[PDB]
Amino acid sequence: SDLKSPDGNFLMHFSLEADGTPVYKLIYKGKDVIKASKLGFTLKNDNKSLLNDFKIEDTKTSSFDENWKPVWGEVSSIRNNYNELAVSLSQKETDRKMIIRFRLFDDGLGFRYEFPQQNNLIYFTIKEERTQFAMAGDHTAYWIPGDYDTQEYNYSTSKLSEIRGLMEKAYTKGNASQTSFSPTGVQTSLMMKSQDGLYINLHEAALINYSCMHLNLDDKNFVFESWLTPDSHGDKGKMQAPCKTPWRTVIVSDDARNILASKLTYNLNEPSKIQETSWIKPTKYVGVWWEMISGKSTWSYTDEFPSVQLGVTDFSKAKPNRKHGATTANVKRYIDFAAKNGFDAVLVEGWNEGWEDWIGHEKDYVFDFVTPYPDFDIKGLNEYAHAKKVKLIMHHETSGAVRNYERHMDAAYKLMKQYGYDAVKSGYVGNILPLGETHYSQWTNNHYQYAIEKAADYQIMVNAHEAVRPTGIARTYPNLIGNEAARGTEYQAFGNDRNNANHVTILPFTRLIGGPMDYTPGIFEMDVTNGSHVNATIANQLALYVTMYSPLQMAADFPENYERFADAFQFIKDVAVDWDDSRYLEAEPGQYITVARKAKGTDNWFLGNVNGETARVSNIDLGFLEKGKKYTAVIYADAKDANYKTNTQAYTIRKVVVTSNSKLSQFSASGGGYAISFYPVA
Amino acid sequence: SDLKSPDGNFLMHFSLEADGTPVYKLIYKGKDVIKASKLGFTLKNDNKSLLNDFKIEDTKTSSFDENWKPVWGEVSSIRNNYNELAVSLSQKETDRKMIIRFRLFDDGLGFRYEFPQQNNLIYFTIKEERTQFAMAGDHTAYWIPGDYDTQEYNYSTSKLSEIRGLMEKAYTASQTSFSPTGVQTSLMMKSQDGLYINLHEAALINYSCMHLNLDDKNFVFESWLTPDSHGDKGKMQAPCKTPWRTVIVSDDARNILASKLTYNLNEPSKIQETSWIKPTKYVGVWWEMISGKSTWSYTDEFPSVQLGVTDFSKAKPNRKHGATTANVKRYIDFAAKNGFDAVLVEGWNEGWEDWIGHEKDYVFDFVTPYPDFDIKGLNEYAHAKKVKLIMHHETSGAVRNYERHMDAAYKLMKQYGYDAVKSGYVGNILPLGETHYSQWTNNHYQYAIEKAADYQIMVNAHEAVRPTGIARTYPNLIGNEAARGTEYQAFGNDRNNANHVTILPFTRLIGGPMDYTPGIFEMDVTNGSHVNATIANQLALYVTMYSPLQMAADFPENYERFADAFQFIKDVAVDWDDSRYLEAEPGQYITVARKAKGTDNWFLGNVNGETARVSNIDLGFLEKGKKYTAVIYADAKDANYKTNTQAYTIRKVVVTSNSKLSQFSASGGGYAISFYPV
Ligand SMILES: OC[C@H]1O[C@H](O)[C@H](O)[C@@H](O)[C@@H]1O
Ligand SMILES: OC[C@H]1O[C@H](O)[C@H](O)[C@@H](O)[C@@H]1O
Ligand SMILES: [Ca+2]
Ligand SMILES: [Ca+2]
Repeated sequence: SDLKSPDGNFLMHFSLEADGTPVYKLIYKGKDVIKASKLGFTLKNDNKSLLNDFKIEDTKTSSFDENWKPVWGEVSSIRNNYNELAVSLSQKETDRKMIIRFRLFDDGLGFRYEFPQQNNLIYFTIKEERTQFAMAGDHTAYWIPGDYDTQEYNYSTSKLSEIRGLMEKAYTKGNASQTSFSPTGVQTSLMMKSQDGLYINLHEAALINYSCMHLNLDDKNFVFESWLTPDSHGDKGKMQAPCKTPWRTVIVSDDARNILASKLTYNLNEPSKIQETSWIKPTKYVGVWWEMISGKSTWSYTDEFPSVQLGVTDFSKAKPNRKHGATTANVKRYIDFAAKNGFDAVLVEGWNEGWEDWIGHEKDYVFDFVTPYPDFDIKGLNEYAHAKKVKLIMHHETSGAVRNYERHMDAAYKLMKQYGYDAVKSGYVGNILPLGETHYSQWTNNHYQYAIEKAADYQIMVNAHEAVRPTGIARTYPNLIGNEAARGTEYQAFGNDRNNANHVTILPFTRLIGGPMDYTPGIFEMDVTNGSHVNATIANQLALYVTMYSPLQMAADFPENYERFADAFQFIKDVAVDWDDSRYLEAEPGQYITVARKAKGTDNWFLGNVNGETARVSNIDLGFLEKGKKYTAVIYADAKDANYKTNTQAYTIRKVVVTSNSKLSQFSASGGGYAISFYPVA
Repeated sequence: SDLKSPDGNFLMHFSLEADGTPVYKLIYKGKDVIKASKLGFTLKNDNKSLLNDFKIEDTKTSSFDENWKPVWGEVSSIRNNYNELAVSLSQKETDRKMIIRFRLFDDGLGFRYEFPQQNNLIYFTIKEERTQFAMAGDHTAYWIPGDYDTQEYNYSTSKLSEIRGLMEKAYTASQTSFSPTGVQTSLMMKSQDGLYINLHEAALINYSCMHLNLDDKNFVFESWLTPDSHGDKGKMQAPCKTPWRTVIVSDDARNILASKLTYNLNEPSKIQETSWIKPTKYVGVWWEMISGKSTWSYTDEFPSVQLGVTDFSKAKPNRKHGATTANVKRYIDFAAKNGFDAVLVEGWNEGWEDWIGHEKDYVFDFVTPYPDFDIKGLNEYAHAKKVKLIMHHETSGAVRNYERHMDAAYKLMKQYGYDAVKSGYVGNILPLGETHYSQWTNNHYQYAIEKAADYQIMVNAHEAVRPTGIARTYPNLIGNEAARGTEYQAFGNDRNNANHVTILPFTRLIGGPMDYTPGIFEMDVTNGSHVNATIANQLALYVTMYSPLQMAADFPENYERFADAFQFIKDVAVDWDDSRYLEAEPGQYITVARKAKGTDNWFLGNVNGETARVSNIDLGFLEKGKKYTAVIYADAKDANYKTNTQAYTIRKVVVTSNSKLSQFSASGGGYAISFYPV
């Protein structure tokens, strides 16, 4: 009945109500974090469902404590240490079996349901999951609207009781694809902060063969309930026993830093299924990208036609619109910039026929993922890159046409291998075809998984924009080196409200739980070609290489902008992308994050701070340094009058020798931050 | 504005109503066959649509007369001869362009719509096509219920005015009807004054399958296309065009069956080298399962199976399994002994335990044999006897699952020397809400055929959309079922009406051959169902149900028992330099003689409906001044599809082009004749 974390700080009580409803409760340092919360499912075409009338048939406890080494990560080694309670239930009248498995870590709780092979539950359909998380009160939440098709929203900070009233404002419209569901519906990872100072995160782990979980708030009693994503037919999981749900996670601490530090989500995913992983490479890149995003260049080659039909349109005879970004000459310039500056790769978007019709047409045969435009020399460019020790990153926008991508996928991945591409950035902009499907159903989640597994067979890394938000599956498939799956830097170029200045102080407490984000930091020119204003300072942009953890790190700006601020650019050149250790020094969701990281295979550290709406002086504890050593520190900081709105390019650079006993104090501006390199003195 | 067939028997008048609605009319030998009929479309999210307010902006006429050689067919050479009127319309207010292209042949009319590249119509969605066929009167029709998911119905013969009343009875895994007066195409009719009229379509590509909805007050049919999973009836992008709509008409029913208009309206072959495409006579491990004797499944030990998890090597064999090495070898031996090309095997691969009723995604992998099926040995044994196996790919409606496995499956075929596959789509197309005949699913069938062609594989697709002549363009599509086949003779209920095979050639076969699986000699099968035919009927089907792919569906035992009758099945060819329909009346009888390709040999079959009848035929198709040995395989005088199915006679006689034959055919009976030069 009762389960504890290994350190004893968590207690989880499992019971049955009089009517056989399974309920759990969670206590942290003697305080309620999850009050009495019901568990189970409403099934389609089933009067009784799996909501009640259970009896406990068996319970089993055990303990686990091992370490494992990630391929890439924030630390060289991760501890997986929990106590487990497995409750075997049996329903009266139907005699159907459901197991509820709980794991309690020093970071909090994971639980899932399991259906063993049995006689009276075989094929079934989940109409709604009925998993609750009853809150102790009217917490502050850091939240985005519940949506079946996009996560690309600015966060709101409010009380639970205020979500309803804010929902209309927070639910910004005119995304390529978006579908809300409730006036009090929110996505996960959801971050909260109680009245009395607990940090509480609700999420899930190992989202496989199952629909993405959102949460619906009952704002009278402060109870969240699992709200899964409907497929094209309205169903919320076509199941076959033996089978099991993803884990539901409640990560909790009285120290916000421990939320960020937690590996609980990854610990609840299966160990790596990739045996030899040396082909998987953390990457720093530039690309022909922001040019199109910020309105200077096009993905398209020609404007001559009302629409294009691949295999019918003859691109070699079309009039070039002369705006195309992905020309041989332009791609060479980025390759030269990358090779000069120690970057691993160059993304190119708009390389392939079809871009004329990429957005908003609900077009099936939109791309073939193989045919270059006439002005992009695929063979020449990949030879030139390889001779300078650089690779191109393949881009496979699907524009929502999932079958079309599946049918081209093997030829596309083979083209990659033929030219020495080893990573692909995929996308899913637009409604999923055929219309009525959603981005995060069981069905579409299966496609993202299938793309990842097939890529693994080719030794290809995947970075998937507009896919379902991650849930720790990179442990199992470390070739998943990124997703977007949240509001990235691209929105800083899309006008409207761009990104809130404190955006990057929330993403780590929400979106980053489950896996890294391809955020595309490093903007130095904030007033871009199409008039949009990037809401950040240069030093904020440098800090992101540490504060937005990822094995895949873009420097998104143009070569000429980096040339203009070459001194600041040094930090982007110096910073690592993979780490033997990470130490969160300060963190408060929506306000600030400060973190230092030790570059893998070295004694070097890199630190960043990102700061929200309120300018703030931080006092930096340098005790993470090694004792007895002196380090050359270079501090890239906001000038005292820097500001994300009106003074974005004002920064200072200074060098100072420090030890583990040195204290540092630094002003960060509004939407600002700072970055620091530390190299031992020789 | 006016168009005529090359022979002058057809006149087609195109006009616009006062309000700009485009209308057509068709006249055959001075008699109205299509009265004034509207054309155009209702578009989704479009107030004006494409119904009216057109003006004729241009017209263009031309003529075409060429011959082409089919890879396989009823004749060695086919004439494509038509006059064309292309009417270029322009809508007021919108300025949108729509071309209506008409081709008028001696056999009747084809027309389609085309949208040229234009600035004010690019991406659009068809909510309903509004193509009409206004009838001259209350014709007799030979029809099946309109359905988005199956065509596996018995035909009904009735007046147009009686369809409504009969529809409850005619609508008796996956089926969805749509109207009390909805019917499928090809739809066959006969007017009270004796005209035979067929409505159908050709070149169903990148478009939704057309049904017809009858207004039974004014006798007007109107295109009713198949909705996709989102309810839509065509996601279109200009430049684009519809399939052709066809009105095949003659005062002689035999000309309907002879017509090649359907194929003539499809693009010429896109397969350059075609010698790998081989008309095929086959047997198979098949009827055993369909007639309740054997299973597709290997084990009954488990409530359900999960491929890659269930260990079939350790499961208890149910021993009912049809597709064992030993059983397959029996059929291989039988085929090689009897000069058959191939053996179909169903149930060879893991997953059959859950094939039906579960709406299961990962249902098959199309590659993993059961433990009792030695794939390598069996294909070597077959090839050593100069026989091939035919691959079976039931998808159970899980289309994405088939698409994902399709390259590896086609490679496995190539690896073991399979060159033909029988595919299936039993059950609801996944995800639920999709239909079998939507634009979306039709795309998949086409994709499977074009991909097969890249691998030099032939396709025979059960439960696919019914054909529309696409085999001219992709002649590796050597069959579909896509209608009620012989399997229904084993499923109890009403089985197949005795006159079924006298209607299919006037309906289903327009557009492409059917894998009907004839040749049943034992009509009272293991599960108690009664096949409604005589033996001589079954022999005639090798000629009267035209197909490059011909099964002898019964068990080897049963053929051995009636070895004398079996000789016809062994002798008959499967590809033809000429065909002559000698007698034909829909729902009553069909008699046809075909000249085996490359030879001076002929084969004739008659099939006969509910009413016993004496057939009286002239053998003047034979070459003049030569003598032939004829063997006539016929019903005994007391044969009967219900109570005396195995009573047949065999008689030999020398004939010439001046010989006449008179031959009794029983109820649900028929006769078959071989003709070899002296
Ligand atoms: O593929 C075109 C674009 O699609 C999406 O908004 C991606 O997030 C973006 O990074 C990419 O450039
Ligand atoms: O694949 C299983 C069965 O499916 C369908 O009913 C077919 O038409 C039949 O020939 C086949 O045996
Ligand atoms: Ca995006
Ligand atoms: Ca069938």
